Amino acid sequence: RERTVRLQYGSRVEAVYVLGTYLWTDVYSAAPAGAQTFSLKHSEHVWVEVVRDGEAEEVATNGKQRWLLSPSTTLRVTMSQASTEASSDKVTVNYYDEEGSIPIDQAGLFLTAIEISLDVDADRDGVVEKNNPKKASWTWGPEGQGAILLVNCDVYSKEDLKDMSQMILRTKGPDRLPAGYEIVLYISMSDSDKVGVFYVENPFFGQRYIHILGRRKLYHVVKYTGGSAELLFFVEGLCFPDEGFSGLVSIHVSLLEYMAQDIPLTPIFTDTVIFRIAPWIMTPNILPPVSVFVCCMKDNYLFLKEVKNLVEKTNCELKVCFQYLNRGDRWIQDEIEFGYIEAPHKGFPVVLDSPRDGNLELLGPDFGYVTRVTSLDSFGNLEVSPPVTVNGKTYPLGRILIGSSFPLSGGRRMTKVVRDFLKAQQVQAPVELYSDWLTVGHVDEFMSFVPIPGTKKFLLLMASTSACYKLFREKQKDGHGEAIMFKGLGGMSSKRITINKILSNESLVQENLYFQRCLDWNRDILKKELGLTEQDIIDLPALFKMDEDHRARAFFPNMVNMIVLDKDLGIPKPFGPQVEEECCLEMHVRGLLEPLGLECTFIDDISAYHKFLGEVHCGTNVRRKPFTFKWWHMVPSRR
Amino acid sequence: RERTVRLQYGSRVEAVYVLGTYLWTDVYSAAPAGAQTFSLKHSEHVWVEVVRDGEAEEVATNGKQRWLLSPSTTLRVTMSQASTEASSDKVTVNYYDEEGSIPIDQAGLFLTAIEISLDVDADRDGVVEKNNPKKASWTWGPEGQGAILLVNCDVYSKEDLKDMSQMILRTKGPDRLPAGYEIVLYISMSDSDKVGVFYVENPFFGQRYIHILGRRKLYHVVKYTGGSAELLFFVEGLCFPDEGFSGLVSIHVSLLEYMAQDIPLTPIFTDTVIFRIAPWIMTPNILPPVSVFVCCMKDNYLFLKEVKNLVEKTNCELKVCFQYLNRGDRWIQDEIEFGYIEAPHKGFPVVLDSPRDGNLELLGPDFGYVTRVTSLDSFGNLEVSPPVTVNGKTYPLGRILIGSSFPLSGGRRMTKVVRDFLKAQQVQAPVELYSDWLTVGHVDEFMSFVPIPGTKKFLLLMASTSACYKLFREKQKDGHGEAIMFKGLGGMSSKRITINKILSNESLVQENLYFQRCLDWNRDILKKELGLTEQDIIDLPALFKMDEDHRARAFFPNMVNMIVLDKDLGIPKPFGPQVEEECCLEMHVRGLLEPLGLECTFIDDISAYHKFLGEVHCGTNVRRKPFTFKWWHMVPSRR
Ligand SMILES: [Ca+2]
Ligand SMILES: [Ca+2]
Ligand SMILES: [Ca+2]
Ligand SMILES: [Ca+2]
Repeated sequence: RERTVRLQYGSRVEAVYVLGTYLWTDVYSAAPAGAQTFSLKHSEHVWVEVVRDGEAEEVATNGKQRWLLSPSTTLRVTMSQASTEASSDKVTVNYYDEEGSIPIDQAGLFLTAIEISLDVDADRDGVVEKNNPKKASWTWGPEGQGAILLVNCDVYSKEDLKDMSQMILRTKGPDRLPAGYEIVLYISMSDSDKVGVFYVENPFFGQRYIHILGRRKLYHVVKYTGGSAELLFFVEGLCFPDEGFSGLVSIHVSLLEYMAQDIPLTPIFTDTVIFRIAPWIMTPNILPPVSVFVCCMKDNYLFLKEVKNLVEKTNCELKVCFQYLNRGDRWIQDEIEFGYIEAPHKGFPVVLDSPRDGNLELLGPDFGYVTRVTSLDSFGNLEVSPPVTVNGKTYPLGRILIGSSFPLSGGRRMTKVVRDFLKAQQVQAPVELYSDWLTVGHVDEFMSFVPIPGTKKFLLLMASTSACYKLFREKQKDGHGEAIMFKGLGGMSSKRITINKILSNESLVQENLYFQRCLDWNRDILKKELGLTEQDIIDLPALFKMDEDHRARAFFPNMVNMIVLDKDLGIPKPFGPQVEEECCLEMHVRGLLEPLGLECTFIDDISAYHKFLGEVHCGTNVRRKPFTFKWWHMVPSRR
Repeated sequence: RERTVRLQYGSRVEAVYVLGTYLWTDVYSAAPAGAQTFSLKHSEHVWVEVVRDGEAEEVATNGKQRWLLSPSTTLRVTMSQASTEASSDKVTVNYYDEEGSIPIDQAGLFLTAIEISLDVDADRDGVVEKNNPKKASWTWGPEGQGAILLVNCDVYSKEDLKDMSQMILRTKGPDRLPAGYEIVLYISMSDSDKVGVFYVENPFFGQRYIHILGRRKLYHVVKYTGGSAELLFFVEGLCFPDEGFSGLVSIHVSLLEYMAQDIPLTPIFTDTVIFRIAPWIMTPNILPPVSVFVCCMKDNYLFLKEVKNLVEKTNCELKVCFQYLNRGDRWIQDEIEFGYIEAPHKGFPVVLDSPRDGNLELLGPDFGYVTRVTSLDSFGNLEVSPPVTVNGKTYPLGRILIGSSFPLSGGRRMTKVVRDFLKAQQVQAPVELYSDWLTVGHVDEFMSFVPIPGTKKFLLLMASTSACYKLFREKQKDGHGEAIMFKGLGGMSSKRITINKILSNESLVQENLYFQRCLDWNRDILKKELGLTEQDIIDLPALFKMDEDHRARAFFPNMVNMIVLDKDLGIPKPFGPQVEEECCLEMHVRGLLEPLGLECTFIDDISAYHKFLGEVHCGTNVRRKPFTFKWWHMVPSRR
C-alpha cells in the first residue's frame, strides 16, 4: 500500500509511518519558485528512492547527488522497523537555483514509524497468528482462510469470555503517539446487532472486561502503549446467519489524525478483519450417541423400564423428563432439536427450542440454547441425512429434510422463518419432502436413517403400507386370518380387530394404496436428492387410517420413528397380530434388520394408555457427537 | 431419474412415462398370497430388466423365463421413444404358485410415453437448444451456463414482446394425454414480482399473447397437443437485482395427476429452468461515444456553439436539451446516468432517472428507463473506472466509484437504496471514495478518466490545488503577479482578482492545503482499489474556497469534469490569469495532455452568467457503446 505524503517548504512535515506501507513523496510542490534542482539527506533507518518517470534509484544517507526538479520525479520512502525513543527518523530535501550550489531552502519530513496490526486466527488453528495476509477475506474449503466466530448461545469476567474468539491489536512504537493521533476500533451500524466485543479498558484498576462494540456502540478509542504491546479483545457472534444476513461481519481499526476543531479526523491507516459466524448444524442418526433424552408421563412404567434397558446395552446416558404445562406430550422430539456449532478448537452442542405455549426446560450447562403455527413447524418434521454424494456433489454434513406440501396444493408448510433459517446455515443444503398427507404432518412418521453396523454405509428406512398388506395377506393365507391386533390393550378389545377385519375393509385398502403413492413420491425425491438406490432402502410395514381432510394417522404405532443408537434400535412396539405367540410385525421387522447386524428392541409406549388412536404420548431425542469433518472445509454452492 | 410405479394384481395400472426417466416397478406386492414365481411379457418399445439384489438382466418381449418372487427382485422399465396412436406399450406380469405352470393371476402395466421439456437458451447463443442438461442451474464465467433475462425497461402483440426471452415447452406424444393428467406452468409467490410470462392461450382465435404468470398469477394450465409440438412463451424480468434479490428466478412445468376430488394433484414429473436477470452496467469514459447530451439555458450561446464545434470533430451526434421546472440546471449530468443491459444477441442502453422534483424528459425510443436526499445522491457523484486488474483480480467492466464521507465522520452518504442497487449488480464491484469535503459532494468535481490515444491504456485525472499554487507562484516569480483572473466576466471585475491577490490570501492557502489532503486521501484509495501507479495519474490545477461547514467549492471552473470523446476533450474554460494573452491554466493543461495525443477544446459555460460563484449551470453526458466483454463471462466474488 502506497500512501501520499507531500512536503511543504521552508518548513517541516511530521508524519506517522505505518509499517507495511510506503510513502510516495512530492518534492516538487515544496520547491520554491525558480528552484532548478534538489538534493536530499536521510537518517539511517529511513530508506529513500528517487523515482523519475517510473525509474527508482536508492539514495544514500548523505550523498551530494542532485536531480532536476520535475513533477514526474518523486521520492519513495520506506521504513522496515518501528521507531523507538532512540530514533530520529527523517528525510531532508534541499533546493537549489541555477546561480550556485548552496541550498536556497529546505523542506523536512520527520517520521515516527509504528506497527499496527489487528490480528485474528484466520488460518483456523486456534492461535492468533501475526498479520495473516488473508485476514480481511473469508474463503471456504480445505485451503480456505478467515476467522470464525461462535454465536453466544447462553462489567464482565474473563472466565465468562472463554467461549468467545480472540482478536489482538498488536503494536510497536515509541513511548507515545505523536501529537494529534489516536487509534479507534469500530464496526458498521449494520453489524452492530451481529457482534459484540469486550476489552479491559482500565487494566491498572483491575481485570474488568467491558462491552465496547455492539448495539449503540460503533467505535471505541483504544489507548496506545509504547514498545511492543498487545491489546486483547474477545469477540462474540450475536445471531446465526439468516435470510438477510450472510454470516459475515467485519471489525476495523484506524489510526486517525486530528485536523482541527469541527473537521472530521482523517483515517491515516485502516486494518480490517472479517469473521464468519459458525452455522447451526444438525446431527444425523449415524453419529455416535452421547445422551438419550425421553419424555413421558411418570406412570408409563413399561416405556421407562424398556428405554432404560435399551440404553443399558450402550455406553450412552439416559436423561428422563416428565410432562410440562407449556409443552406437548412429545416435546423432547417436537419442541427441541439437537445440533452443534464449532470453531477451531472450540465447539458445543446447541439446542433449538420452540416451546408450544412459550417458555416458562433445559438439560445441562453443556448446551447452548436458541429459543424462538401448524403441526409442520414441529421438529418431528425435520430430519437430516447422513453424508452423501449426489452426481459428484458432496454433502459432507448430510442434507436437512423438511416436510412440506406440493407447490400448487394450497397445503401446509413449515413457517418461512424456520425454512429460511435452515437454508441460511448453508452447510446442510435442505430438501423439502412431502409430509402434508399426514394428519400431524411430520417426516419422522414415515422415514428414518440407520447406520449399517461394521461399515461406513447407511440405510433409508421407509414406512410401507404395501409391505403390511403383503404380510397380512400371507398370514391370512396361512390360516391366521383370525389373529387379533392390540392384544393386551383393554380399550381396544371390543373392536375385535383381526387380520380378516382389516383385509376386508375396502375403503381402508383404497386409503392405504393412496398413502403408498404418497410414500413413493417421497421415496423418489429421497433417491434423487440423496443419491440413493433401491439397495439403500428397507421398507417397514405400516398402516394408516384416513381423516376428513384425506390425511393419514397411524393405525398401529409407526415403527420407523425409532431410537437409533449405533447397532441398537429402540423400535415402537406395534401390537400386531399374534402368530404362534409372537407379533408378526415384530418378527417381520427382525427378519429385515437383524441379518444386517442391527439389534432390535421393541419399546412399548402405549400400554399405559390401554389403547391406540394414532397418537403417541412419549418422545425421545438423542444428543450425538459432532461430525469429524470441519464445516469450514466444505465448499457450498454460491447463492 | 428413477420413478416408483407399483403393480396391482388381478388388475391393471395405467401410467404416463416421461422420456428421460425410468420406472422401477415392484412386482412382489401385486403377487397373490402364496405365489412363488413370476414371468413377464412386454411390448416392442418397452425395455424391461429384472433387477435382483442390484443385478440387472434384460428380458425379452416374450420369453418363458421365471424368477423367484422376492421383495429384492424388481423390474426396471425404460422407454426410448414417445407413444403414438400406433403404440400399445405394456408390460404384463404373470404369477405362479408351486403346484403348476399355468399363471394363477396377472398384473398389467399400460404405458403412454411422452416427451416433456421446458427449454431455454442456457448455452447463451440466442437460440433455444433442446433440453440443455444444465438449464436448471446458473453459473458464471467463460464456460458458464443458464439463461439470461432482460428487465422490461419500457392482451399483447408479438411485436411488443421482441425484447423478451424465449422459453419453449417441447412435447411429443399421442393425440391426447391419458385420462386424469394435465400440464401446468408455474412460479413461486416470491418470484411473482420478479418475472412475467406471456403465451397465446387461444391460437385458433388469433395471435393474442396474454400475461399468464406474474403478480397474482402463480400457475397456468397449458393445453397439450399431440404429435411433436412446441408452445412458445415470452419471459420478461420485472426488476433488477437489489439488496434482497439475487437476480435469479425459476420457472417450472409439471405433469399433474388427478387423484380424486378434494385431494391435491400429484406432480408426476417436473422440469425447471432458471434465469438470471441481467444487471445494469455503467459505461466508463474509455468506451466509444455515440451521442452527446447537453443541457443549458437557451441563451448560453457560447457553450452551445463550442460544444457543437467539439462534437463536429467527431462522429458523435449532439442532442441539446434546455432547462425544466422539475430539474436542476445540471440535470443531464445529475439526474440521468447512462448504462446498458445485455442478453445473448440482445441489448440496449438503459438510463437511470432520479428527477429532482419528480417526473412531470426522455430522449428516444432506443433507451430503457429506470425511474426512482442530499447532494451526494446525484449521479455527478457516480463514476465508473475503465477495466482494471488489481493484485491478480480482474474487473473486466471496471469498478463503480461512489463519493462518501469517512465511516466515523457523521457526514453525508449516498442513500442506501442506491448504494445497495449498485452493489447488487455485482459486476462493477463498487468502491466508496471521499467526496464529502466538497460543498456539493460529487466525485466528478475532483476526478475523471481519459483513454491514452493509440493505446489500450488510460489515465486518472485528479484535481490538484498544489499544482495550481505551484503554477501561480512560478508566474508571480516571472513578473506576472498582476495577471488578472476572470477577464471578460463583468460581474467579477470589481474584485480585481490577480495572482498576487490569491497568493497573499493566507487563509485560502491553508484551506487549499487541507483540500489537497482530501484529494490525496482519494488518490491513495484509487491507486489501491484500481491498481494504479503514479505513472497512471495526471494532476490538473484546481482551486477551492471553503464554506462554513469547512467544505470546498470551486474558485474557478473545475477542469477535471470534462467531456471525453476518445482523443477529443471538452474542458471547462477556467478563466485563469492571462500571460502573453493566453490563459496560463489552459496552456498548462495543454502542456500536460497534448503530448499524449489528447486534443483539448476549452468550453465556456460561464460567460453567459457574467461571473462565477462556484456553480456551473450546464451539464453534459455521453451515451457510449457497451463493452465488448460479455458480463456473464465474469466470475464475480461470492457474497
Ligand atoms: Ca491461527
Ligand atoms: Ca427432528
Ligand atoms: Ca442456445
Ligand atoms: Ca455520473
